[PDB]
Amino acid sequence: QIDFRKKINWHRRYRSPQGVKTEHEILRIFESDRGRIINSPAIRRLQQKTQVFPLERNAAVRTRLTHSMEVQQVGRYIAKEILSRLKELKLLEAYGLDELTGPFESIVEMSCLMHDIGNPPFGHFGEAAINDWFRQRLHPEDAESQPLTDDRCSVAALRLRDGEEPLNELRRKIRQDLCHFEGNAQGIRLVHTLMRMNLTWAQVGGILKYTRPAWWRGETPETHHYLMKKPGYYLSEEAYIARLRKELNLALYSRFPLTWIMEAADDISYCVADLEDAVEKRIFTVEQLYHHLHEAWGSLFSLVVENAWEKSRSSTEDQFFMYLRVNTLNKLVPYAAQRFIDNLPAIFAGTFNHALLEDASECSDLLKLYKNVAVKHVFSHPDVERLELQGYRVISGLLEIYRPLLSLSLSDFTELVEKERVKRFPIESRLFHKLSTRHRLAYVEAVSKLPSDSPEFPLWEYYYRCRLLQDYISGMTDLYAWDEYRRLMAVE
Amino acid sequence: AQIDFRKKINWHRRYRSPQGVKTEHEILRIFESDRGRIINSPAIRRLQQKTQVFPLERNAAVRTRLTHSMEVQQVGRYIAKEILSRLKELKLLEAYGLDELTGPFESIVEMSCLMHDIGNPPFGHFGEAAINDWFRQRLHPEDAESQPLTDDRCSVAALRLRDGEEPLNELRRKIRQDLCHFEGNAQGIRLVHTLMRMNLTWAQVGGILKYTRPAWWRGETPETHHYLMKKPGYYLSEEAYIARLRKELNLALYSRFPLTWIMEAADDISYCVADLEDAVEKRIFTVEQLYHHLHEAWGQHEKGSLFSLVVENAWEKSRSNSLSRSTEDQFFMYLRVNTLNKLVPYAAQRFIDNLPAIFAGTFNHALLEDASECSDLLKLYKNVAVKHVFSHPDVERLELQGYRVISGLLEIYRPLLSLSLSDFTELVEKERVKRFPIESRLFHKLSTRHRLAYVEAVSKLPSDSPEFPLWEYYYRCRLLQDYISGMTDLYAWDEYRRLMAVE
Ligand SMILES: Nc1nc2c(ncn2[C@H]2C[C@H](O)[C@@H](COP(=O)(O)OP(=O)(O)OP(=O)(O)O)O2)c(=O)[nH]1
Ligand SMILES: Nc1nc2c(ncn2[C@H]2C[C@H](O)[C@@H](COP(=O)(O)OP(=O)(O)OP(=O)(O)O)O2)c(=O)[nH]1
Ligand SMILES: [Mn+2]
Ligand SMILES: [Mn+2]
Repeated sequence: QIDFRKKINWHRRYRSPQGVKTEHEILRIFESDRGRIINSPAIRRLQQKTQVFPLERNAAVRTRLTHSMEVQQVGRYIAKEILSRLKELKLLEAYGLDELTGPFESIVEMSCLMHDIGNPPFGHFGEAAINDWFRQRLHPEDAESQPLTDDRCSVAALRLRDGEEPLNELRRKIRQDLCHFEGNAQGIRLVHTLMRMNLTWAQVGGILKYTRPAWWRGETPETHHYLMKKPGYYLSEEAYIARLRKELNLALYSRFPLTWIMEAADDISYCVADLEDAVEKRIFTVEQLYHHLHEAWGSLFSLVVENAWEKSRSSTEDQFFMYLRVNTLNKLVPYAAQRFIDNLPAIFAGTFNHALLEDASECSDLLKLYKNVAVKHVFSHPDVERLELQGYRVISGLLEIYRPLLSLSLSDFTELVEKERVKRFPIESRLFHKLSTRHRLAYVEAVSKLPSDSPEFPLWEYYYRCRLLQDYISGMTDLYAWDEYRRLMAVE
Repeated sequence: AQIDFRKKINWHRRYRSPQGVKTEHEILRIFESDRGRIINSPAIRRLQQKTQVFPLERNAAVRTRLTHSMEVQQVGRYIAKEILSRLKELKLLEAYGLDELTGPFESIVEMSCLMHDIGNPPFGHFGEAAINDWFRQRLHPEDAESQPLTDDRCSVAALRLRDGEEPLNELRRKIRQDLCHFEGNAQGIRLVHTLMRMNLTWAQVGGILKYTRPAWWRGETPETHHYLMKKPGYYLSEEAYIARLRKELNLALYSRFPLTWIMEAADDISYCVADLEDAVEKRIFTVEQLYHHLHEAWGQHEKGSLFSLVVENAWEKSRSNSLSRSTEDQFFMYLRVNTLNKLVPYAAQRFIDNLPAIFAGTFNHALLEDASECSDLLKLYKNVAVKHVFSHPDVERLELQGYRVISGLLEIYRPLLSLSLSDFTELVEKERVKRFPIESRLFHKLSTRHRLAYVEAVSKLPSDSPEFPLWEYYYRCRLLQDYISGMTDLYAWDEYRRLMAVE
């Protein structure tokens, strides 16, 4: 039974609002989420994190913020058309949506603005630098089995004892969690553990795009081969992800129903907007582009792109994209809106193992067209490719810079935590001080909650120590990471 | 004259507008289409690089023009929602025509909130300064205030007051003031229409006219619209466009659009407060240091009062007993919330209270002017900021550099304003002229969109006219003011350095 009053939860993790509440009171609860997200520095920090073009110095190219805001308007159009199209059938009052029309919209808009919020300084190359740097240190490939036997892992406590323990299972989880950083998983850690934004459970579920646990070592399941594409949460949040699996009526590895609207609005706006930037960064011409599209496929091309191409020609360039946007928007937003209503049962359970755009439909054929033109003629450009190469070194150098903090022993590091300045560790003292306090309080809070006596305690302290470091790096700008790297290499 | 919002919340455009009936769902769609143009406009992306109080702030954690205009967007929402909700309960809504125009009411504010500042020049009020100063040295409007005569300090020729009329010295008199009175807002109106051409819905385009004074106004203002005409809100280049806009919305001369008063409020409130949040981030002072500046800035506080409900309230809430970024990040969203819960409705009421003078558009006040213990709160920041935030020496210095950057940039392109009409016109037609190598290449730099507006507007002239030379020059300096003003802090900075051969 599709009852959206049972999913759109307006309760919080802390200081929750309780009991009853008007249709207007439940609104103001979600209007408080808007003010919490818009005024957040983590959303401001996006005008300096990069989307497609690293460090692009002309504002006319989209950043993560201007992109996320355009996703926000596409999700509004999709949500408003699902409410209108589902109102053509009046199934709203049958689905519990008769009094949750605003929260339906608002959660999408807000969780559209908050994807990507946890992405590291250099896009898929921050992710790369981090996982690669941690694999070389704590090889998760070796802990896969049992034993045993020549364990190539530089951490002592995390090497598998030959030596069997069920505490060797903790070892296995940690080694794979830390080597599988993901913007989506780090986004959940960001809003809860690090920012403590409070927020409604619904809004916090609207940013959970993936359901695979980072520590997942086994490359399974079929039923959920798509929703478990990338990790969506870390070992450090297994508990929080459980409290939400309850609060939103989600099954294990099941997604929130409104996440599918954002994912559609995300894919829809980056495909076209990246080609708009490419022409602005003068990688090619409006004409040059058109032929790339034609050589890439009466059909849909004529309905959408050909349509805008002839309309553009007697700014022919302004002109070109204003329509291409509209034509794509007029044909793909309704396809998504209906495809949502069509598969609503599996989407409400959050088990639907496909994306809102069907590789079958000619409508999805249009999206893969836009993405393949960009992959061949934009993401392959050499100025993009080296800024990609530079960022991988910046982040990998930052990690090696701070490696001496991961080298200390539990006693020596804990000493450094309490004694802010330790005499015999001047270098580690000053390195520790560079770590943002927010990131430091999260390590303290989580380690305080541990059993001091436990034989697993040393293993958890190191996990949260490595997670504290990953929190620092990832919570950085493209630009702040580059400056810090140069400052600390004594070249600036 | 009855408060009827069917006569204001229009659904028409100036170009390729739809006509006929239109369902309530059709009217929402028509304003949601505007939304897609404003958000997807490059003119708004250009804000993540424009200055907000802090020039070229190198950490995203400080606000730009986009992030500030974004937070203002949310303050106008929280006010329309409290203005209309209070109106549906009493009486009414349907008696004002808002029963079917509820979504458009919100969307108009929300969108025209993102679009203030859209016309602001690269270096804030110092772009405004650098531009008016550089043009005053050329076209002294001080001399053409009266008649004659007698030694016109005007550096142009076809613009000196002659003489010996010519009752066309009034056109001269008008232009000599318009170009010396560029304004972030008046340039915003030119921007959405003449230059960017989004064709926005007359209602939406009325929500951005924060002022009603024409730039060419050479008078000492009136007494009724003695507020709404503090600064210019439009240029002579749009005198006609504002006529048709004043009609479609049934506005009398110098009367504001009813939703603009909401916008000033969303603006007034988001900056003053957010600026102090940044100052603390920039370590100018501490959240503690800040406080002292507030109660030492307050007056007649005595005992229980407003300061206590809002800032005192947040002061004790901050010093432990909750945190999650440790007292400061805490102090700020309480101070934000407290200021918001106790001010958004107050403003909301002021709207409903004077809604006739506010809807007929004549109310010579803003929804936060009166000596109410609530305006007293705004001035507190506002005055705390002007003394200990905007006066910092690193802020004052980058303001000085920006004045030089924009001022040199105008002097670099000064050669195009010196050519004669026939000389300039030739360079326009044949994009490349042989005896003007320097002037040709300077011309190619002037981004097209700005150029098309010069051709478009001049083509529409009477070439035979004795006015034609003077209109050619107005539209020429506007083409230059358009190029400069439509620049980022950083692009204007790089251009000055690229063209001074220092980088
Ligand atoms: N320069 C460059 N840009 C890329 C590359 N791949 C993607 N982009 C741009 C285009 C899009 O804005 C975005 C594409 O990747 P996303 O990870 O944002 O898409 P997707 O939704 O599949 O990932 P997600 O599920 O969010 O983790 O970045 C690349 O390899 N190089
Ligand atoms: N750095 C610096 N910032 C200033 C100064 N005066 C104002 N600001 C900043 C602080 C506020 O963000 C904002 C105040 O002016 P606005 O341009 O936003 O003014 P106003 O509310 O009069 O509306 P308007 O812009 O006239 O439409 O600009 C100054 O002297 N220095
Ligand atoms: Mn995205
Ligand atoms: Mn403002």
